[PDB]
Amino acid sequence: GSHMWIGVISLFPEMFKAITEFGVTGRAVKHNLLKVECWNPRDFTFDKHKTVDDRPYGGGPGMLMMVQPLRDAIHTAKAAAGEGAKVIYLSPQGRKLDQGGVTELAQNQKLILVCGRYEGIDERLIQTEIDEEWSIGDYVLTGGELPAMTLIDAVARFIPGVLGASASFADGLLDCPHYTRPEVLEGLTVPPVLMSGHHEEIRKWRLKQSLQRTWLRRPELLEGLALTDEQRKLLKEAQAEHNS
Amino acid sequence: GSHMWIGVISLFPEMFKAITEFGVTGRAVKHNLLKVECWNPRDFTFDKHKTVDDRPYGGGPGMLMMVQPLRDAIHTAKAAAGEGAKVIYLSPQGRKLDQGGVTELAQNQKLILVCGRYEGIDERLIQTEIDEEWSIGDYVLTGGELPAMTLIDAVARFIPGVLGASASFADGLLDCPHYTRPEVLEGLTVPPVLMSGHHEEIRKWRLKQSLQRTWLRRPELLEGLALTDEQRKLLKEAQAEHNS
Ligand SMILES: Cc1cccc(C(=O)NCCC2(CNc3ccc(C(N)=O)cn3)CCCCC2)c1
Ligand SMILES: Cc1cccc(C(=O)NCCC2(CNc3ccc(C(N)=O)cn3)CCCCC2)c1
Repeated sequence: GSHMWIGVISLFPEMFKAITEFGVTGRAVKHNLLKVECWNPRDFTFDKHKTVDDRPYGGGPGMLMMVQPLRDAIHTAKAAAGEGAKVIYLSPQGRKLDQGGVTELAQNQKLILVCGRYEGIDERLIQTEIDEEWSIGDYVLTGGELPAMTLIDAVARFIPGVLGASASFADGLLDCPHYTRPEVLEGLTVPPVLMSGHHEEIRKWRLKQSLQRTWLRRPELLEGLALTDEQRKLLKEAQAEHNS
Repeated sequence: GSHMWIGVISLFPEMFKAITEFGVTGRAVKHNLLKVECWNPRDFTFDKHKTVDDRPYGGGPGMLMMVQPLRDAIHTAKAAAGEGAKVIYLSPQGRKLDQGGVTELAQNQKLILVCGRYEGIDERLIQTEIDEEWSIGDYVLTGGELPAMTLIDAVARFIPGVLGASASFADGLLDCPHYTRPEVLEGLTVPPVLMSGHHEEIRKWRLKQSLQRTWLRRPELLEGLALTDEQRKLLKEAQAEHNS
């Protein structure tokens, strides 16, 4: 159905095996629901030593991605993608990814993800080749590959058939606690409601737990929500119990 | 020197090749600055079909990590780590990772990272086995492996010898623009200051650019900082120019 194609520009394409060969995403690739295609700037070099880095104007330590091999790799990916491919640059300077952002990105049938190494890429390439800049969080990594892989995994969950944070009606809340066998573990028992077989009591317990957990751990997330009448009631109950 | 050991619990240990075999982190592993050791709950199963999932109490769709194989894997990792290993569970319900959090985690000589699959792990395991809960961002992935890999990469940058977001004195600000060859690219020129050879003008330009970029893209980050006199001045200059 709404299958997705993701082009990747990376000096380390074999890193992407972590998502293309394993788990739910691996199955998505095998079943042709998701296609990940990689281009390596090293393949676009022409000097004997296949140089992919270059010195920064203005000095300072560190190197940057060499423009020519990276530019040529991007152009080749764009040509293969055809029309409509959104080109994304992953860096801490980008729009912070959240679940709403994931759902926006998942609307695209084609994406090209540019993964930098070293200290960065030329600002003029960002101006001329990149459509959107995204960050997976406020921290610094050794390359854009893990961020790209994270984005791919997050959007892959929205492709029909692949499956069986933020935005019942619990979208926007933290997940509730989960329990499986055994009934008693290190003296700790499963909440009896979960054994009751009472589907409505269980639903309300889970929703109440999610509201309580969000209130205690991430109260700022609650402010972004328009709680339903039921959610307002269950949250009040949790707060009263917490205060008791 | 201050080398780091990271134990990992994962159903897909081969995913970790993405960080142990490539780039800066790959070199860190080869040079014994970083050691990543994996235990797979599947190896701790005893039934013919090596079952690693189990049904949730209370019903609902989805499965959870089976308790016994996961618990046994964790205990084995803890025994190997010896004393002082901090056990971390990666999920959206955890403390949000940022660069300050990375620096806190990097203080640990040993970490054990628990990577879940399916819909989660038993809440009582979180109570009894986990020291800290961390999230790499407000989005949902298919497993805890990419978050674990992200954390490892982020902390690896702090191990001496491995190298040559948030918290001069530019810590806390977004990165400045970078330029490399050629001097003119698609009609776009490198800022002349970067060619001036004037080290102090270049330093101030970069700092001003970082202040401007942080103000325009992430103004909330500026509020968390106590700007130096120089930073206050350069920010004012950037704001005046933006308003002109
Ligand atoms: C605030 C600050 C201060 C100092 C340097 C930087 C900086 O941007 N350094 C360059 C890092 C680099 C790759 N590493 C990444 C990529 C993406 C993400 C993410 N959070 O999505 C994290 N780290 C280099 C290759 C191009 C992309 C960026 C940022
Ligand atoms: C808000 C919300 C709503 C609904 C479900 C969940 C949920 O937690 N679902 C389970 C996901 C799972 C793995 N996926 C991950 C792991 C870590 C991260 C991260 N951001 O660090 C992201 N995704 C399952 C295995 C155990 C760990 C958690 C969360």
